[PDB]
Amino acid sequence: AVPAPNQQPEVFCNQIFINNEWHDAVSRKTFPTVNPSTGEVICQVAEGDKEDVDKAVKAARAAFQLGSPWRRMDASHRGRLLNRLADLIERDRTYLAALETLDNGKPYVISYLVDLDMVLKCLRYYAGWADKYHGKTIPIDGDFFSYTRHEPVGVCGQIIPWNFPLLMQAWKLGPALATGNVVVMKVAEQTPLTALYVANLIKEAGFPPGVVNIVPGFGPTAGAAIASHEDVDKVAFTGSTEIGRVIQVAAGSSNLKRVTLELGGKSPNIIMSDADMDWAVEQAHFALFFNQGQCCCAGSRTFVQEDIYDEFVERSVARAKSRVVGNPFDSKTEQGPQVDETQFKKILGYINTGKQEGAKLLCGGGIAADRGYFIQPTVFGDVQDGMTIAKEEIFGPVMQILKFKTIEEVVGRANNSTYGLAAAVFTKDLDKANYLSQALQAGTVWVNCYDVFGAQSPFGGYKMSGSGRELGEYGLQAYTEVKTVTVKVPQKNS
Amino acid sequence: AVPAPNQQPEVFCNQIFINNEWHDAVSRKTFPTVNPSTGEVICQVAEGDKEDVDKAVKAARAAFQLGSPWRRMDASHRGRLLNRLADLIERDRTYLAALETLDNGKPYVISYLVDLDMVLKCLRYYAGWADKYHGKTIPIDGDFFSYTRHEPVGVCGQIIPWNFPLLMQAWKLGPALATGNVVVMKVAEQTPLTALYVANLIKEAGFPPGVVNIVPGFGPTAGAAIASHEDVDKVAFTGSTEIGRVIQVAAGSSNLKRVTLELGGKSPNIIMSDADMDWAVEQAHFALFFNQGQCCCAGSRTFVQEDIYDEFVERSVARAKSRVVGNPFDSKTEQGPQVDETQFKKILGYINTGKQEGAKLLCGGGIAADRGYFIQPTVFGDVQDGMTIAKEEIFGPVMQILKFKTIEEVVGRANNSTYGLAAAVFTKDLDKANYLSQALQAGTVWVNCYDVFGAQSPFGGYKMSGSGRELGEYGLQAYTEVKTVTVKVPQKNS
Amino acid sequence: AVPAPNQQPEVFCNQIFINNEWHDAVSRKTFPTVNPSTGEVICQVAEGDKEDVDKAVKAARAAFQLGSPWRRMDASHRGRLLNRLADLIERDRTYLAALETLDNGKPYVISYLVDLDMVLKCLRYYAGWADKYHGKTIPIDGDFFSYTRHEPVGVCGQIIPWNFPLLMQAWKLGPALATGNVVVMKVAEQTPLTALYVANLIKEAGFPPGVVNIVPGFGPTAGAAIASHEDVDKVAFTGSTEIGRVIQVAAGSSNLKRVTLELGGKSPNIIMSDADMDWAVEQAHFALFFNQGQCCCAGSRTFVQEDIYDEFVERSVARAKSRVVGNPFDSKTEQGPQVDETQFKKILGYINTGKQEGAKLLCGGGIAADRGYFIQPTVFGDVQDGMTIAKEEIFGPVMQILKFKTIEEVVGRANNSTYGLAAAVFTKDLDKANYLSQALQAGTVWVNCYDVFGAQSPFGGYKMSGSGRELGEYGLQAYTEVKTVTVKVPQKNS
Amino acid sequence: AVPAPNQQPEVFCNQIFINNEWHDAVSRKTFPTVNPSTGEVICQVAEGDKEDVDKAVKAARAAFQLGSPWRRMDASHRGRLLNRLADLIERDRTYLAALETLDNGKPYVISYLVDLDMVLKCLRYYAGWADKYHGKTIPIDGDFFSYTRHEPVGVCGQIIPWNFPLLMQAWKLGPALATGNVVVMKVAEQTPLTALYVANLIKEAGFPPGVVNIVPGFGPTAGAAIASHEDVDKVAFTGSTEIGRVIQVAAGSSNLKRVTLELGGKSPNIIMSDADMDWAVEQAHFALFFNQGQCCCAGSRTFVQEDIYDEFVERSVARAKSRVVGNPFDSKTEQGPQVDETQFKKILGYINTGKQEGAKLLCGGGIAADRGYFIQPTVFGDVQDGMTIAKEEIFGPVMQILKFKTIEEVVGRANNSTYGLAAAVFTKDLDKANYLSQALQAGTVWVNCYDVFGAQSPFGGYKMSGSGRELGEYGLQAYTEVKTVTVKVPQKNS
Ligand SMILES: NC(=O)c1ccc[n+]([C@@H]2O[C@H](COP(=O)([O-])OP(=O)(O)OC[C@H]3O[C@@H](n4cnc5c(N)ncnc54)[C@H](O)[C@@H]3O)[C@@H](O)[C@H]2O)c1
Ligand SMILES: [Mg+2]
Ligand SMILES: [Mg+2]
Ligand SMILES: [Mg+2]
Ligand SMILES: [Mg+2]
Ligand code: NA
Ligand code: NA
Ligand code: NA
Ligand code: NA
Repeated sequence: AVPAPNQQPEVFCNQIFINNEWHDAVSRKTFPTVNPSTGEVICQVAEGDKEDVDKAVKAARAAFQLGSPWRRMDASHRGRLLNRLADLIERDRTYLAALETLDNGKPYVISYLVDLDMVLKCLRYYAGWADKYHGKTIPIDGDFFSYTRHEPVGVCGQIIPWNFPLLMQAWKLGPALATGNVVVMKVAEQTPLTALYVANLIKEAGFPPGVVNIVPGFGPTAGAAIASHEDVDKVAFTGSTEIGRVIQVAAGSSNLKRVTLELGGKSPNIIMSDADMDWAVEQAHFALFFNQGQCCCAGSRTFVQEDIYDEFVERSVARAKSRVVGNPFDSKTEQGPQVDETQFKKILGYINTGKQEGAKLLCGGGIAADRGYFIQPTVFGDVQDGMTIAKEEIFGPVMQILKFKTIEEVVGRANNSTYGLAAAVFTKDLDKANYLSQALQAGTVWVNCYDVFGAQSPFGGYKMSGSGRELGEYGLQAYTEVKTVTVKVPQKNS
Repeated sequence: AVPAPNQQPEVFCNQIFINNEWHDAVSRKTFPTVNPSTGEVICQVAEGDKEDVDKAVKAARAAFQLGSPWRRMDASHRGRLLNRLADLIERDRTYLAALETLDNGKPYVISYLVDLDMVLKCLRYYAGWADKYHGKTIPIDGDFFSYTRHEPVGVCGQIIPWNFPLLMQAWKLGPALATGNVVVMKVAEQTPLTALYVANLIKEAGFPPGVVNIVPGFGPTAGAAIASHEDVDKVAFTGSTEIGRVIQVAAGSSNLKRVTLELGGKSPNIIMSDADMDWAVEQAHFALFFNQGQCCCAGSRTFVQEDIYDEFVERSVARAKSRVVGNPFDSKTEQGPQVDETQFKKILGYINTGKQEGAKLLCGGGIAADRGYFIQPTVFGDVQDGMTIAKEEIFGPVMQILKFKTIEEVVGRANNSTYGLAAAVFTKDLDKANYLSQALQAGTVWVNCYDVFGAQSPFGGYKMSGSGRELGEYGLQAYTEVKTVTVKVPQKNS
Repeated sequence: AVPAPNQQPEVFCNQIFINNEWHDAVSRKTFPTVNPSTGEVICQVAEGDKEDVDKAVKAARAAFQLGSPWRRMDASHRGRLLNRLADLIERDRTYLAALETLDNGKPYVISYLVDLDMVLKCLRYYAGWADKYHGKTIPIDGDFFSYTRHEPVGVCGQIIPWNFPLLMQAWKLGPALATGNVVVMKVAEQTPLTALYVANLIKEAGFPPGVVNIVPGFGPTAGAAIASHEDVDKVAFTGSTEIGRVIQVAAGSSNLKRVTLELGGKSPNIIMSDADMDWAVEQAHFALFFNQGQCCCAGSRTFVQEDIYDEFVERSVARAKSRVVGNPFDSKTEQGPQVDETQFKKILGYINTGKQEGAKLLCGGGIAADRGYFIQPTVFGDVQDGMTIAKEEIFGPVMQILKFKTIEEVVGRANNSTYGLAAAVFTKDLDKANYLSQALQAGTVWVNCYDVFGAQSPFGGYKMSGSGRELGEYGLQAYTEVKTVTVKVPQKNS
Repeated sequence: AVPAPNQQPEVFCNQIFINNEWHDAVSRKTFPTVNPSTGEVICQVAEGDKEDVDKAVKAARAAFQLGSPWRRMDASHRGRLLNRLADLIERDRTYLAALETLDNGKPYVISYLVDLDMVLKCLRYYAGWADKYHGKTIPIDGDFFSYTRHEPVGVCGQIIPWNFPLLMQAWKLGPALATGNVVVMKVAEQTPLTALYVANLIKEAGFPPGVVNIVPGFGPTAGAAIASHEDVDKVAFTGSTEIGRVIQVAAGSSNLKRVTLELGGKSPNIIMSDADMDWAVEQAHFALFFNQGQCCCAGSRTFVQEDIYDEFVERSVARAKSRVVGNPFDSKTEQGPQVDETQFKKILGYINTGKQEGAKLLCGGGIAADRGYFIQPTVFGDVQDGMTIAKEEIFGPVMQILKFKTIEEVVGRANNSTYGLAAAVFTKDLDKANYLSQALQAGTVWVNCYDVFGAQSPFGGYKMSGSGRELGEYGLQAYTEVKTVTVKVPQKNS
C-alpha cells in the first residue's frame, strides 16, 4: 500500500549547507539537475567549489572543538538525535520518495518501499551504536593501568554517488554521527536534491551548526577539494575505481588523511545444476536489473552450469522481455531511465561492444523510448571471460550469461577479476554452498539470494572493489581514532 | 605412531595437594582406586573430607590476597605458566596416557592420541587468553569516565567426573588460571591418579603455592564441603543432573557462590534419508560407543528416516559386532571396560529394562568377559520415545535406534526431553541442515559429524543438561567478576 | 522544570496482566496497597498465587514457540518496540511520576526528574542493543565451520523490589526484551500500581500477547511459584540477601533454571583527608539519604580520615538537620515517608540498636510525623566495625560515620563485610584513587561521586550482594543462551 | 644478569630470503652494512631490487593459495609456530642481542634486556591471538542467516626502519602470521643483519616456504617495488612522514592495496608543578635520550611549568652531563653511536640550527668521539614553539625544554603540531591527569611514566604521525579482510 505520489514535487533546497544555514556558492554559479525521465531541467543548484569546501571545513572544525556542544554531548543523546532525524525522514517519506524518483529515475514504488525504508533502518541502527562502541581496559605488563579511548576521527569528508542518493547519504551519516564526528559531504551532481532536503531535517532534528555540512557541485572541483584538504582528517568515498585511485593519491599527497573506499564491481552469480530453477531465474534477474542495473554489486556475470544452461537462458530471456519499462511514477513500471545522458551513451556503447565481440544478443539491445534515457532490458548469451562486457562494469540493464562445467572451474573464473565486491551461489547442497562461499574472493557472498543488505551486516570490497567496510559494527572502525592512556599505579594487581 | 606403553605405570602421587605440598587426610584415612580391566586395587589414596577442604580453601584464599605473587603477576606471565604446564604434560605424555588407561579403563591409544592431545590443546589455548580478556571504557552520560575491570572471581571450587580425568581437569584449570583465580579441585574417587600427578607438574611449572589445590575423596564429603563452603566464591561442577541440583542448592544455602553446571544428556543424532550412508553409520557408531559410551553428549537417541532405516540398522549392527573389546593396553582394542562395578551393574540393568519394555535386541546385551567390567556393544532397534532406554542416560555401550518420517516430526521428538546438551544432523541438504540446527534445543549441534570439540568453541547444555559454557571465550565469563569504576571528570568530551 | 502533579492520580490498572489482557486472581482475592504518606488504602489489587503464575508461564511459553510473531520478529523491530514503549512512558511521564510517589512515598520531583528519566534512558539504551549482540564464527581445528547463535534464554521470571518500582521494571524488561525473551514479572506487593499501568503501555506499543506478563501478589506465594516453576528457564531477582538464597535454592530444587541476583549492601564511602570538604559532605549525605535511604548501594558506612573527622561530622549533622521531611507532593520536600509500616518499625529498631551499642546519636533518632511512616534524618558518630548498625543493611535515613587513620587500614575495614555491592572514594590524589578503586571489593567504585548510574555501565554485587550484572552490555549475558553449530566442510581454509 | 657478549658475532645470513632458501640478488649486487661504533664495514648484503621483490611476491602468493599448507593449517597451529619461533629466538638471545648492537649501535645490555625481551613478548602475545579473532553471526532482518568470516588480507608488504631492527620485525610478523597472511618484508639497509638471521629461525620453526620472505635492499628500489606491486594486497610501513606519503601515493597509483602507517613525531612531555621532581627528571631524560634518541615517540618537547622550571633544568642538565657515552658492548655505556653518518650529520645540523635560532645551549652540542657516530647528550633551554628544533623530528640526543604557565596554555601548545604519536603528563592530581589525557591529541598518552609499551596495548599516531594501530587486538584489524556470507533460510527465528 504505497501512498499516491506527487509526480511534480516542489524543490525547497538547492544551495550549499553550512552551519545549518543555506549559502549560494561564493562564485554565485549554479548547475542544472536533470530529470532522466524527460531530459528536462528540474532546477538550478549552487555549484560548490574549493572556496565553499573551505568554509564547510572551517565550520566543521569549529563544531569539533573541545568543549563544543557536539563534543560535550552525551553519547546517548547523539543516538536520540539520529532517531529524531529518522522520525523526520519518515514524516516526509512520501515527499522524499517522489523527489528521489524525480531526480534519479528509479520507480517511485521502489523509492518508497526500498530506498526510504533502508534509509530509516540504517539511521535507526546506528542510533543504537552511539553509546555502545566501547574502548578497552588492558592488562598490560608492569605496574600500570592501561586503557583505550575510542574518540571521533574528526572532520570527515564524505563523497557519494548518484545511484542511491538518500541511502548513500544514510550509510555515511549514520556511523559518522554515531561516533561523534563532523561532516563535509559532497553529493553527486546528478542527484543533489534529496540530500539537500535532508540537511533541512538535520537542522530541525537539533544537530548543532557545523556538525553536518553539504556541498553540492562537481567532482574535480568540490570533490578534489575535500580529498586534498589539509584540515580534513578522514575521507570516505563511494564511486568508480578510477576516482578511488585519485582519492587515495590526494590523501597521500596532502595530510595523510585516513581513507575508505567503496568502488565498483563485476560480481559473479553462480547457479549450480541443483538450484531451484524458478527461484534462481527470478533472483538472477533481480541481481542484475535492480535499480536500472545501477548497482555496485550487480550480478553482472551470471555463471550457469551446462546441464541447466539452455532452460535457464530461455526463462531469463522471457523474464527480461516481460520487464515493464516506463514512467517511474507509474506503479506498473519495473524499470525507469538511466541517471543521465552520459550513462545512457556509455551503456549503449557497451551493448555495441558486446555485439562486436561475438556475444549472442538474445533480447533488447537498443533505446526503449524517444524521450528520457530508457534502455531495453538486454541479455547476452554465450559470454566468454575475455569479452569486454564480461570484464567491465556496464552499470545498466545488460545481462551476461556464461556457461561452466565444474565447481573448481567456476571458482577460478569467478575469482579471475580485479573486482571482488560481491558474489552469489545458488544450490541446495550444503557442501557446495560452504565450499563456494569460502573460496569466492568477495566482500559479500549471498547463498540462494542476492542484494540482501542489512544495517547489521558489513559491506565492502576485496581487491579493487574498495577497502574497509560499511554497515554493521565494522562501519564504526573508520570513524574512530584510538587513543591509549597508560598510567603508572602504585601496585598493579589482577 | 604411538609409543609403547608401560602397562603398569608407577604411582608417585596419591595424597592431598595443598600449597604445593603433599598431605595425608587429617583423618589419616585412605580409599582404594581400582583398575577396571582387572578389578584389582591399584593403590590407596588419601580420603579428603571437610577438614582437608578447609585447609585447601584457606591456602587458596591466602594465595589470592591483594599483593600476593599470584595477584601481582603479569597476565602474560600467567600465560607463560600455562604453556609451561602444557610442555611438562607433553614431556610426560606417554606416562600420563598409560596411567589414565590404568585407572579409567579407556584404550591407551585413545588416551595418548585423543585425551592428552586435547588436554594440551586446551591449556595452550587458554594460555593465549591470559592477557586478552579486556574490560571496557564506557561512554556513560554526564561528566564521568566509566570503565570496567575484569577481575578474578576468587576461590573457585571445581568438582569433576571420571569419564575424562585429565581432560576435565584441563577444561577447569585452563580458564580459571588464565583469569588469575585460585582453585580447590575435587577429582572423582574412581579416577584420582592422573590429576594428582599433574599437581606435581603444576608445582614444577612455577605456580605459586595455593593457586591450585587438589582434594581427592568422595562427593557427599569433600564435594559437598566445597559447594557449601562460606569462603568459596564460585563452584563449577561436571557430573550427573541429580548432583548438579545438590550443588546449586548448596550454593544458595551457603554464601550464594556463583554456579556453572555441566550435566548429563540424551542427545539425538538425526540421520536424514539423503545422508551419506557409510559416513552416517560410522559417525553414529562413534557418536554412541566413544569412550565406552561414557560421554555426556553421547548420541544415545539415533533417529533414522524410515526409507533408510533397515539398511542403516543392518550396517550399525555389523559395526557393533565387529567392535573389538579387550585389554585397553592392546593396540587392537577399541573398547575397554566400564569405569567401575557400580556403572557396570547400572548398564546391565538398563539393558534388561530395554528388553522388558519391548525394544528389539539386535546384538550384544551381556557381559563381555569374566574379569573386569566389560560389556558387549549392544544395539536396540525399534525404540519408542516412551521407553526408559530412550529417556535415561545409560552411559554405556548401549545404542538406541528410532525410526521417523518427517523433519517436523523429528524436531519435536528430539526436543521432547529435559536434556539438551548436544544434537547432530546428517544431511547433504543446505536448508535441512539450517532448519534443524536452528530448531534443535541443544548446546551444540553438529552437522555431518559428531563429538567435534575444539578449545575455541563453547560447550554446555540447555535445559537440565547444565548452565553456563566451557571452552572458547565464553569459558572465561564464569571466572570473571566485573567491577565498574565511574570517575567524576572536569568536563567530558567524546 | 517540573509539571504540577495530580496529587490524587486515578488507578486504571489493578489486576493480573496475561496475554495483553486483565484478569482477576483465580481465587478472586485482592490485597490493599497503602499510601505511605497517609497510611490509607489507595485501592485493592488482584492477589496472584501459584495458579495465576501457571497461566502466565503458559502464555509466555506459547508466545515463545518457534514460528511465533515474537520469535520471527526482526531483532531491529524489537528495538523499534522498545523505543515505542519508551515514547508512551514519556507521554504519560507526569501521571506515572505522581502515581509512583503515591504508592512508594518518594518525592514527586525526584520521581519525575530522576526515576522516570532513568526509566526512559534504560529502555532506549536497550532498544539499541536488540540487533547488535552478535554471536561468533570460530576458527576451530579441522575441516569444520564453527559458529555460535545467541538465542534467547526463554521464559524469564523477574521478581522485583519496591524501592524503585518503575526503574526496577525497566532494568528487567529492557535486556530481556532486547534479546527476544518472554517475561513473567512479579512486582512488589507494596508498590504494584505503576508497573501494572506500564503493562497497558506495553500492549499499546504493539508487543505480542504473552511476551510480558505481570502477576501482582506476595512473595512466598507468587514469587516462590515463579522460582520453583518447572517451565521457567531463567530467574532474575532483586531484593534481600535472605530471599536471594531462597530463590537460588528453589532454582536448584526445581529445573536448574539460570539465576542472577541483585541483593543488599553495606557500601563504604571513604573520605580521604585531601578530599574537597564541601563536595564530600554533600555527596556523603546524598550517598546515604537518597530515596529515604532505601537504596541497595546506600553509603551506609562513611569512613572519614581522622584529621578531617570533626569538621566532616559537624557539617554532616547540620546538613541532616536541614533536610526537609514532609508531603512528597510538596516541591520543598527532600524526604518522604518509608515505604510501609514494616520498614518503618525495622528502622526504628535499628536506631534503638545503635543507641544501645554505644554509637553516638548526633541528630534525629525518632518519628518525624504522627501520620504516615516518616523518620527523622538520623546520624550516628564514632561507629565501630563490630556494631550492628555498621554490619546490617538498615535501609532507612540512618547515617553511620566511622573514623580511620591510614589508607591500608580503611581498605581492610571496608572489605571486611559479607556485602560488596558498591564503594566510593573521595580524594584529589591520582595514586590514592587508583590504589583504592583496585583494592575495594565492590561491584561499583565511584570516585569523587556517588550513585552515578548509567544505562551503559554494569551494576551488580560481589560476595553476598548478588551475582551477575545488570545494565550495559553485560546485562545481556544472563538473557542469552549460547548455541554452537559445528559443520563439516569439504576443506577448511583461513 | 646479562651474559657476556661476543663483541664480534659472526654473520651467517646476508642474502635474500625467498621460499625458505637464500638467494643472491638477480643483479648479483651487494651493499655494505656498517658498524656505527667504528665506521667499519661488517659485511656485504645482497642488494634486492624490483626483480627480487617479484620473486618474493610470487612465492608469497603461491604459499597463500587456497588448499596450501599455510591456508589449511589450523589457526591454533599458527600459534604453535609463533611460540616455536619465540623459543628459538630465546635460545639465540645472547647472539642476536650482540648482533643487534653491532649493526645498530645501541648498548648490548639494552639489546638483551629490552629489545629481545620485547620481541619475545610480542611474538608470544600474538601467538595467542591466532585462534581467537572471531568473526560474527549477525541478526539481520528477514529470513536469512548472516555471518562474517575474518579472512587473511593476503600478501602483506612490510617495510621497516633501523631504530629497532628485531622489534620492528616482531611488531610486523606477529599480527600478520597470527591471522594467516603471507609476508614480503623489506628491512632497513642500515640494519639488515638481525632480521635475516631470524628468517633462518622462521625456517627452523616449521613455517611453510613463501609464508615469510625477506628482501634486504634500498628504499626507492626494493621498498617502492613492494608499495607499487600489482599483486601485494596490503602494505604496512614504519618510517618518516616523507616516505609515508610516497607509500600511500604508490598504493593509490597501483592496485589500491590497503595501507597503515607508523610515522615520526614531536611528542610533548608535560611536567606540572605538582609532579614528583626526581621521577619527572629521570623520566624526561629517558623520554628523550632512549635509544640514542632514535625513538619515534621520543619526548622531544619537554614542557615544564614555570614554578619548577629552573630546578627541573638544573637537574636535567646534570643528568645529561653524567650520561655515559661509549662502546655499546661496555656494560657502563648508556648511549652508543647514531645509526649511520647520514643521521650523524643531520643531528649536528639540527644542533647548529638550535644555536642559530636563539635556543640556550646548556650542555653538549658536538661530537663525542673521533671514531664512530657519537654525539654528546645535548640540552636546549628556553625553547620557543616557533623554533625548528621545536617542530622537526631530530632523532638524536638533543633535548628541548620549554616553559609554560597554565594547563589550558600547554594543551594548545602541545596540540599545535602536525604530529601526534604520543604525549605524557606528570602530575599527582587526578583531575589534571584526566583533563590532559583527554585533551591531548596523541595516539598514546602516558601518565607519570613514558615509553611504556605493551604487546597488549595499541600504538599508532594521530594526524601525520600515521594511521591505523599496531600491537594489542587492534593490531589484527589491518591484517584481516572481512567477508559477509548471507544465506536464505526457510524461516528465521531468534
Ligand atoms: N537488594 C535490594 O536492592 C533490595 C531491595 C529491596 C530491599 N532490600 C532489602 O530487603 C529487606 C526487606 O524488604 P523486602 O521485604 O521488600 O524484600 P523481599 O526480598 O522480601 O522482597 C523483594 C521481592 O521479592 C519477593 N519475595 C518475597 N519472598 C519471596 C519468596 N519467598 N520467593 C520469591 N519472591 C519473594 C517480594 O514479593 C518482592 O517482590 C529491605 O529492608 C532491604 O534490607 C534489598
Ligand atoms: Mg567520474
Ligand atoms: Mg553420584
Ligand atoms: Mg521479605
Ligand atoms: Mg630515507
Ligand atoms: Na538528475
Ligand atoms: Na579406577
Ligand atoms: Na505502598
Ligand atoms: Na649498520
